[PDB]
Amino acid sequence: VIREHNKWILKKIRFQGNLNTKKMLNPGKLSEQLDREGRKRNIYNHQIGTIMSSAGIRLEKLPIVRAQTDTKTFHEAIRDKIDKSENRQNPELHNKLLEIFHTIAQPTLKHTYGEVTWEQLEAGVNRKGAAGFLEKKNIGEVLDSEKHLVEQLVRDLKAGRKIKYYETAIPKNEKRDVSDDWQAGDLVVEKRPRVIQYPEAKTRLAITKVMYNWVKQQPVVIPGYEGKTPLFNIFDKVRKEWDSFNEPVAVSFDTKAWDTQVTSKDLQLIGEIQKYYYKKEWHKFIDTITDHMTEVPVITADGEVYIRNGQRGSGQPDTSAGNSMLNVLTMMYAFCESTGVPYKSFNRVARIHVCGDDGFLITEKGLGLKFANKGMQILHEAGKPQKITEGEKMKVAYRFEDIEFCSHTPVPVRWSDNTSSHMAGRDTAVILSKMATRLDSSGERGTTAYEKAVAFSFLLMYSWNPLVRRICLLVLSQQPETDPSKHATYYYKGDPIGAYKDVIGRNLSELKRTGFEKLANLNLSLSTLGVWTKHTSKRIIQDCVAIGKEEGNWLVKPDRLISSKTGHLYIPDKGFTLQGKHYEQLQL
Ligand SMILES: Nc1nc2c(ncn2[C@@H]2O[C@H](COP(=O)(O)OP(=O)(O)OP(=O)(O)O)[C@@H](O)[C@H]2O)c(=O)[nH]1
Repeated sequence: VIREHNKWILKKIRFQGNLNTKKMLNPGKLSEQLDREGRKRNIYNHQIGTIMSSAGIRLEKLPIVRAQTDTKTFHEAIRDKIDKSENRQNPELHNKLLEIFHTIAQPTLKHTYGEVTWEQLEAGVNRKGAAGFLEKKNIGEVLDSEKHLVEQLVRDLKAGRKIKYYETAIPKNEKRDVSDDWQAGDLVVEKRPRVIQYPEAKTRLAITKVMYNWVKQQPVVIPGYEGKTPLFNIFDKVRKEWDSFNEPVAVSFDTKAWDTQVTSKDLQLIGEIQKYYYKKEWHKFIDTITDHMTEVPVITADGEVYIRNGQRGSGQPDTSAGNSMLNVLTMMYAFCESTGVPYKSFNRVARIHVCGDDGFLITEKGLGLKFANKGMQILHEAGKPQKITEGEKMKVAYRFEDIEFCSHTPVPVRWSDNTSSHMAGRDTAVILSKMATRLDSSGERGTTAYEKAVAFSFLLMYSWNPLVRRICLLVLSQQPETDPSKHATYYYKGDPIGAYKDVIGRNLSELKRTGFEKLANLNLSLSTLGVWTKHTSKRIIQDCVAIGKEEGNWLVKPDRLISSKTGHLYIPDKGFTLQGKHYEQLQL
């Protein structure tokens, strides 16, 4: 019981309290917070957050917390992962790994790679790209002015000269999924930070500029490199391979802290593979740069300095390519050595998919489990320790939907024309989490021109999720005469629904059904964690109907269920899908 002149505060609570105070009342949390600089910004996306709160969705219950950027733990991070000797690896590992590479190399491109125009390096670049402990300017600023300094770096490197190489190590500030944790007792309030180790935004532009093709894997030369592959159509092509086996089994790759496991010889092996695709003139640039990465001096954000014995530095330009190639080769290596299947014969009995250290392969039940069992040991001595599990063997999948990749598994979808396909699935709880806390930082206070680009982006990815799909449609119904933001993953031109068709291949309205028992599972956590109420679904459905009832062409009617209830369809006008300020150019 609180005093009257104090109840006014209550008009502002928007979430249950988390203080867990025991002798002092803790009414609730407010919708806003305080900037690291004192300002008062929002926690979630307004439009989206509001719609979700309409139904019994409790934003405060979404498995999402921030990472601890404090130095105390930031150091505990370095000490717990990066502080390690290099993994002992069997002798011929790198010879036999190189051997496997040659069985997959394309002679057509051998020694054909060269430098690139500032005009393509500049394409899609994240300008606000870090600076480096001893560097004043960031990417963009370097691009604006010191563009010349970068050209001599390239020269000094091509000539294999002196270069004071070093990396800055800072804890990555970001919100992290804690779904698993909360699903079990551990109600963590925040999670350990990832240490980003990176070159100096000059040395970055220098390396990237000449090695654009390998790094940006334009001609994709890495077996099963799913890196430039949009996520919303990968399982369809993977379903193909699955269906091409008699008793298919999928085995996932689970290296514990990949980056932390790359050896010097691993880095050298990629150096070689790199020299295979680059013209002889650049081979010294590669040797010089590779030589430095074998032992890097690292300056932490607070001043400390450690001499890392070259593992991988997340901020290095060659992380995606390097890690991927190195991953496939090592997995291919392990597989063959476990089954006996000749290196050269891999593609005869197996199909592989890799994205960094993330990936899996598909083979017959026989070979597959022989690999999962003998792979633990073989990989371990190869220097890529697999996460220890109760099963004692690599994670095997006997069902297609049980295939996990890039934090997603295949969700079955039934189209109106009685055909099927699979989309990228994930626990709803998490989709909703990321959809509510993704705030774009084109710094801006965010529009409704950004929340639309986000909803559109989540539409392409999760149309198979009714709840999520409808939330998007509602957001997209707002302010029709205001184009979407380009600061989201994808954005659209013309009609959103028209655009959906553009990349998905089918129209939203043609989406007739979602695997019952798959969707069912992906919604289980929503209750365990009490994220929604037994009326949310109903409510969101009503929210939609309301809008699409009256005669007119409403973009909320592309949802079959809503359509049948309002009796109206939605006739799309053309639309086109596009990326925004990009990471790795997806080839849509
Ligand atoms: N196939 C595919 N995978 C992608 C794509 N974009 C990101 N991924 C992967 O998907 C995983 C999950 O990413 P998300 O949680 O959606 O996005 P995020 O930006 O990495 O995460 P937060 O910003 O912290 O919310 C990532 O770890 C990447 O491996 C894409 O276009 N295609």
